[PDB]
Parts: sequence; C-alpha cells; structure tokens
Amino acid sequence: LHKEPATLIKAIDGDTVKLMYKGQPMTFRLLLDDTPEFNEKYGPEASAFTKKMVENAKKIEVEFDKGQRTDKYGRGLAYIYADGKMVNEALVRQGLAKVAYVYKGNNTHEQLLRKAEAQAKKEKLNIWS
Ligand SMILES: Cc1cn([C@H]2C[C@H](OP(=O)(O)O)[C@@H](COP(=O)(O)O)O2)c(=O)[nH]c1=O
Ligand SMILES: [Ca+2]
Repeated sequence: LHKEPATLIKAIDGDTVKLMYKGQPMTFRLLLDDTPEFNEKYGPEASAFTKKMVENAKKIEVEFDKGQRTDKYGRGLAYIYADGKMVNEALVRQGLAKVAYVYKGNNTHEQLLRKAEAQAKKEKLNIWS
C-alpha cells in the first residue's frame, strides 16, 4: 500500500474525519474500526482521541487498501496516519475501537489491529474494562 497526502478539514467522531484529499473535501471512515457512537459509552472519549490525534498532526496521510475506496454513503475507506502513526491502530490499542467490518480485499492491516486489540483487552482498557 501507499501513503498519500491529505490535510485535516474537521474532526467528526471516533472513526470518521473530514479531510481534503486530491484537493477535494471528503469524509473518511477508518477501515477496520468500530468506535462507539458519540451518544454511547466511550463515544465521547473515542471522538476526543481521534480529534486530538488529527488536530495535533503536522502531516496527515491516507492509505487506501486493495478493495473498495468508497462505501455506500460515499465515505472514503482508508487507513489514516497522523505524523506516521496509524489512527486506526491507535484507537484499537487504547480500547476505544473494536476491530470490525473486516471485508475481503480491505483487510491488509487486520492482523496488526487484532494484535492491538488483544493487548488492549489484556490491559482491560476502556471498552474492555
Ligand atoms: C467501515 C465500513 C463501513 N461500511 C458500511 C457498513 C455499515 O452499513 P450500515 O450503515 O448499513 O450499518 C456502515 C457502518 O459504518 P458506521 O460504523 O460508521 O455506522 O458502513 C462499509 O461498507 N465498509 C466499511 O469498510
Ligand atoms: Ca461507529
């Protein structure tokens, strides 16, 4: 896979963010994550964690996987990096997202994320407390 440039337009919630990609505004949904909705437990914390990660970054990048690049709602489906750190992985490692929505072709980082989930669960972090 390859990392491509983007810039932050606005944080939205734990697993969606609005970025400018190839000069166009797009909402991205983070591959392989399911954060709780803002109105659910750990929802606000997940939104806050992603917001801090993308707002503080000097450089955002998006990385598409091998499969579909947009979902049925027109959201971009990618791995998002903030100063080289993958937000998709970080949310899982901190117990603020579950690994979810693992569809064939878009699962390059599946094993990396499941290893993070196992550690978050062992630590009884957040969702796993
Ligand atoms: C993460 C992701 C979600 N989706 C679709 C499936 C779900 O459809 P439904 O809306 O019919 O439940 C929805 C979940 O996203 P959210 O967790 O943002 O609600 O987005 C994909 O199709 N591909 C994906 O990789
Ligand atoms: Ca969600």
